[PDB]
Amino acid sequence: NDAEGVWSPDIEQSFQEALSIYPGKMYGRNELIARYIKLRTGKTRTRKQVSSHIQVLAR
Repeated sequence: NDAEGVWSPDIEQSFQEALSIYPGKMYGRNELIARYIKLRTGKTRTRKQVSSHIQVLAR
């Protein structure tokens, strides 16, 4: 292969810009789940209760 040439300075600069633009994680997910529950049931559950519930169900 190469690595030095595969990731040349111009490519590496574009790569870092794309890494800062496109995240690895879905931001605002717990708020979206809390909103969906509210619209569907009419009941209020917070982003924090949603986050805590995801952790309990994953363990």
